[PDB]
Amino acid sequence: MASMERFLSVYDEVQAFLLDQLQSKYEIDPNRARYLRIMMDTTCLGGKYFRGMTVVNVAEGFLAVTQHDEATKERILHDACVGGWMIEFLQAHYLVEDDIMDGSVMRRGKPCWYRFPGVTTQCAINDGIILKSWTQIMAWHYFADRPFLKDLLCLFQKVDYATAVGQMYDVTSMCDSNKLDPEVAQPMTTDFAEFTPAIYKRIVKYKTTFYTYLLPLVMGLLVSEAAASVEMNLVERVAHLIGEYFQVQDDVMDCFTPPEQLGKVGTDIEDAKCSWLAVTFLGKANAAQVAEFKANYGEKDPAKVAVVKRLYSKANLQADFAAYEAEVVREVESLIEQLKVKSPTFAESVAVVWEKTHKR
Amino acid sequence: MASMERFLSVYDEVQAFLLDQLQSKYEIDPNRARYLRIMMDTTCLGGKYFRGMTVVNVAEGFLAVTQHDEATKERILHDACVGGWMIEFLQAHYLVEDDIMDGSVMRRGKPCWYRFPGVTTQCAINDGIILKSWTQIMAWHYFADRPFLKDLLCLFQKVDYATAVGQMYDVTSMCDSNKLDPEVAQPMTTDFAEFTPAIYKRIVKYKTTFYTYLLPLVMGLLVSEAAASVEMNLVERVAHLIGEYFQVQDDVMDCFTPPEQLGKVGTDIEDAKCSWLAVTFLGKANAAQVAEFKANYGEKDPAKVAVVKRLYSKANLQADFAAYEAEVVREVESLIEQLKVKSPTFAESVAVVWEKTHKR
Ligand SMILES: CC(=O)Nc1ccccc1C(=O)NN
Ligand SMILES: CC(=O)Nc1ccccc1C(=O)NN
Ligand SMILES: [Zn+2]
Ligand SMILES: [Zn+2]
Ligand SMILES: [Zn+2]
Ligand SMILES: [Zn+2]
Repeated sequence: MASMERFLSVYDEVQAFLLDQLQSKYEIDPNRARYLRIMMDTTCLGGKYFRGMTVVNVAEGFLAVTQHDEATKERILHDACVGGWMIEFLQAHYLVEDDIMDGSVMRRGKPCWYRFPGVTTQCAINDGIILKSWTQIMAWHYFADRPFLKDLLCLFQKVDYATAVGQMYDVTSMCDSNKLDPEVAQPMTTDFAEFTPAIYKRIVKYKTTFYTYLLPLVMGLLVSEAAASVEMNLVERVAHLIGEYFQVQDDVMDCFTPPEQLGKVGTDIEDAKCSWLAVTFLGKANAAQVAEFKANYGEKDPAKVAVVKRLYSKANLQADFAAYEAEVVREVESLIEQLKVKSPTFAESVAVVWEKTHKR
Repeated sequence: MASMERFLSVYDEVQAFLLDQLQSKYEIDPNRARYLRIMMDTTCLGGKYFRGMTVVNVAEGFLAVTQHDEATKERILHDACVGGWMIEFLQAHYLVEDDIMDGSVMRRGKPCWYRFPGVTTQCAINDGIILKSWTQIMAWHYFADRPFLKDLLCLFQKVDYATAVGQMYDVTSMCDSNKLDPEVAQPMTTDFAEFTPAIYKRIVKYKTTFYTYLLPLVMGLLVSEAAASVEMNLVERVAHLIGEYFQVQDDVMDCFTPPEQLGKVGTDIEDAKCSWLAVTFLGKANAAQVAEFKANYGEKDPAKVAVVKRLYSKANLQADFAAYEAEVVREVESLIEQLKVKSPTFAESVAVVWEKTHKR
């Protein structure tokens, strides 16, 4: 069986399980099941499945070097697929809620879920809640007797919580820290003093890297009973590194990738986000460039947004991006080597994860 | 130590733990810790703690009839307090998200969290996410080596998921089921055919009873290692019963309790909710009363809202409420008796829970 065919098959299995359970146990009616089925499909399907398929790829790597009965290979692959779907549904939860929080319009060339006419914000907030709740149902059902259940649920919780804290760091990145106050409406920074590489790194570490890279790699190790083939501090190090690079690419595309190709209209400039471009720009700008940036950033006026894109465009940020890229290539290749001391297999999966990231 | 003093003390402990953890492990800064501290206080504190204190009361009941070392009594009481706070934070999550979903204004005489000037919807959605995430952190930290950890986390998940499904039943209660469709903007019912006692019961079972009554009673049993002193089917039966009664009281107050005493302006009529009053009214109305209700319900116009309150007011719904009340008294007293076959203690705690409900 090709990996993706298996993974998609398991989607249909898990869907059927969750919807059947809602009928036998939760008194649901056919029509509300249908709404939830459509919600699931709409929010979970249509991506590349990178996160979920990484769990499967990591487990296939170990299968090739470990002795097992055929039924045990099938159980491991089925558990890798379940776990990969947990991650995909977790991502779905955050995309639905983020889209609502950020007033987003489109995602992937289609309207955000909350914007569907028969959804609305009132239902979509709860739909997003349900998406994450289904991750737990999956785990307690498919993994009920498994040795790794405890470790997987603990890992998933820590990853979820890091991700929520990263959303907080992200949405507050354009405020001055010393002015955060629930009682007082929050003004945009005027000094941009908190637009630094270290602050940027913290936002991205927490908002994306844990769920996108750490969790799929560690989940693959757990369903394989292979956590002893790695040094976990190295797996954390390489996940945070590759994950940062991924987000830098995403920041640059928000600004410069045509909307029809990006799948949405990028608004990081108007939203005053602490993006890689803003930080890198401030890190090399002269005084008049910093002042022009300040007069124009975080405004909806398209003329000001164009002034920002022009400043970025003339500041030779491609050079800074290639220098960054070169350094990440260098460091990820060193970590991959440190990962061979214990597992060629796992180091190769990390290599594949890097290749898929680097060359998109 | 009085129970409430202990419970409040443990709040301060748990708060300190979560905020310290955010500093040592999650790279938080003092200012964002302070925002989260204020958020926690604002959303978790200020109620009666009924839910959390039930866990403590149930565990105190068992302590009085079970032999233990004093350190073991202290550990049980501390675990009951932690678990009670998990429930209180879970309720906080749902109140924050519900308030956003329903466009609520006030809760308990203060603005809803999302309406604070330095919060907004963008941050409050995520704050609510964090509230529930903190329930998990509590459990994995305080209960890490406890025998009941697995059973508690499984119970809490099922309760959370039931509650989300109940929010779905609630927010869609005024739509015709056969017209639910994410693609099509949802019209209000015109026939009210789905405003039935059985449909009402399903909404309330799921939206309130599991977290308000089932979970505190079962959590008390689990931290006490006492689940064998009960027949779980009876504990489910009595929790769903008392919980329904609680929600009927809440529905009647939304309509008839003065705003300054209710702590908010009740809008169930304007929101077209499937309330006890609407259902009970339709269950006795003549044809002209049903038609007047239909012409007036689910509208913001205060004159129409007054027409609805007038219809309810002339339909002798107090009689139906006393008849309901009498039947619930009767049935809960029968269940309490069935609960003595195994535990006087637990049956008394259920009695107290009922007294606190019935006489508010
Ligand atoms: C078209 C494109 O992909 N990028 C740019 C265009 C204009 C200015 C800067 C960049 C850039 O990448 N900066 N790092
Ligand atoms: C003042 C009050 O608490 N209740 C009513 C007032 C007017 C009409 C009906 C009721 C009622 O309770 N119905 N069950
Ligand atoms: Zn966002
Ligand atoms: Zn982006
Ligand atoms: Zn609501
Ligand atoms: Zn109410």
